[PDB]
Amino acid sequence: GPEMVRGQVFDVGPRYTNLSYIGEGAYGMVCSAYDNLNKVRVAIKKISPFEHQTYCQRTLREIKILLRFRHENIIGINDIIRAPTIEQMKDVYIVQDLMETDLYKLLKTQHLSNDHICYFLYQILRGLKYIHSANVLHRDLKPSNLLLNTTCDLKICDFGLARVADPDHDHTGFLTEYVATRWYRAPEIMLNSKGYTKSIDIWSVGCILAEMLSNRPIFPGKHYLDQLNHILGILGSPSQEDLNCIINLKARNYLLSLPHKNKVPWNRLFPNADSKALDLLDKMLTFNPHKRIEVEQALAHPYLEQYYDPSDEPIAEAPFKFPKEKLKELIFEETARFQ
Ligand SMILES: Nc1nc(N)n(-c2ccccc2)n1
Repeated sequence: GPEMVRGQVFDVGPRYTNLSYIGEGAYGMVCSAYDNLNKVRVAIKKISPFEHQTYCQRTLREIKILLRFRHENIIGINDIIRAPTIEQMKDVYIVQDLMETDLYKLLKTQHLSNDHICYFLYQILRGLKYIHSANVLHRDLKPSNLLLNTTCDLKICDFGLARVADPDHDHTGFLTEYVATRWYRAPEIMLNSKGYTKSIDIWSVGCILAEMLSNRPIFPGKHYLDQLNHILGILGSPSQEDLNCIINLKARNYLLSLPHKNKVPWNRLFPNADSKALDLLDKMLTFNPHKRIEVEQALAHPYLEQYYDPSDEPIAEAPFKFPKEKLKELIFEETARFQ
């Protein structure tokens, strides 16, 4: 019979033994296990998406992207375990390097030195440069999706919400539904954007930088609507130039209806922060997405001078160019290489 963990089947075959329940992830149960071929403990996450088209989409995205990408700052897939036939395929197990912790857990309890903040931010952006060079948007960057090992090597994970960039089709109406994590949501998402441009990710990285500086999320919106409140509460009212860039009347007039708010200076919010870090923060957390700094510019910012080296910041060789039953088949096919 298959191995059991906390009631349910965690059937990872003979190669992976000594299972330990690590916790719950976005996809379900996650366990550590000893890899008998490589003699290391690994992370294994159990995925059960086949009953629902939406779950299948996210699982396929996660798998297809992570299998294509190969980068020091992006979590790899080492192995995928599943049944030999589609009919028997019940669950999929994704095997990854075991990572001590993640930035969410770390920030709950640990103060980061400026050196750590700098190093973490460099790695995030180095990983993001690769992702963006593949014409892909991560779209759910947040501390819990940044894994760390015992020597603080950082790896971006969870590409379930990722999309191919589509800037020509980015415009939408005001207060249009969105799925990515609220606190890390760029202001344009609530105004006139579907989140199909690279600038969406940079905003999230800015929030992450802010959160590393203080151990508190900078824009902790209590609900969808509240999020924009928090952002404007710190950036202050948008300029006329920036309003003029928003053609949609509902969005623009909403902003015009608000009482004036002044910018809160970054150095008053973060009195202990490196001034160069605050300069970079300001550029990532720019209201107008067209004026927001891009990943390659961020890497070249003086804050990151100790690490910046474009020849050692690789890009993707092959960028991405663009029902559940077919999705299960696609997932089955995408995972075939591990049989
Ligand atoms: N690669 C890896 N390593 C761990 N611990 N991971 C994990 C992922 C989700 C929840 C708990 C742990 N993932």
